[PDB]
Amino acid sequence: MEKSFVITDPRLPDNPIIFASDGFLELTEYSREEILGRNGRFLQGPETDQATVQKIRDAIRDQREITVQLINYTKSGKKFWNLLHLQPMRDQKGELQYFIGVLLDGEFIPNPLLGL
Ligand SMILES: Cc1cc2nc3c(=O)[nH]c(=O)nc-3n(C[C@H](O)[C@H](O)[C@H](O)COP(=O)(O)O)c2cc1C
Ligand SMILES: [Cl-]
Ligand SMILES: [Co+2]
Ligand SMILES: [Mg+2]
Repeated sequence: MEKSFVITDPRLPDNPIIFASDGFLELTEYSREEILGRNGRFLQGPETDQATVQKIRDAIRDQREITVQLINYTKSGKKFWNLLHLQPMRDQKGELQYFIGVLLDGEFIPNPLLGL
């Protein structure tokens, strides 16, 4: 694929990544073998706003779509702003099946306005 995204399986413990796009490998510098089976939180680090992490936790609990902008880190420790779009995916039976997270790299909203 082209875009940077991961798919998780919420029917398995702690919502592991079951698919990572080529774009996600390139953006994050991790190999597919380093990503499969782990939770999306591994990209976080010291500067990640815990208030934003709570917003994500609530959206996944409530199975609601959300977009947030938060600091994430590549494998080599480079900070990037991640505009992260999380969408629940339901099957034809109305049952949660996946989450997809699409990442866009950039400080789209300036930190001084994000922090207000
Ligand atoms: C499909 C999906 C993709 C995610 N991608 C990211 C990501 O790129 N960066 C990130 O910081 N968190 C990401 N997360 C969020 C974490 O996995 C986690 O839900 C969040 O940190 C809140 O839960 P926690 O407080 O248990 O860590 C993703 C979550 C899901 C479901
Ligand atoms: Cl999660
Ligand atoms: Co591109
Ligand atoms: Mg945490």
